[PDB]
Amino acid sequence: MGRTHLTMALTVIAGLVVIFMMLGGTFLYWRGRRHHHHHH
Amino acid sequence: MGRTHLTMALTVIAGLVVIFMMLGGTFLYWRGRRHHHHHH
Repeated sequence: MGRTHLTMALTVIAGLVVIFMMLGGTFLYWRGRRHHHHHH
Repeated sequence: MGRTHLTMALTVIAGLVVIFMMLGGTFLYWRGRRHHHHHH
């Protein structure tokens, strides 16, 4: 192992980030969306 | 013999995880705790 372990490690890091970002942007967006029935 | 970049990398991974977990457990917990609508 040396440079190949970067593939797995990279996926883990990216996975978490995408979750925190997606979840945050999704939750906040969803909440606001339902908040107002009219168009933005 | 050789482990330095693991420190920084470890922090990043742990940081994200803690966020996804804390945020999720906090948000869900908060919502359930005070399900009552907001007044502000």
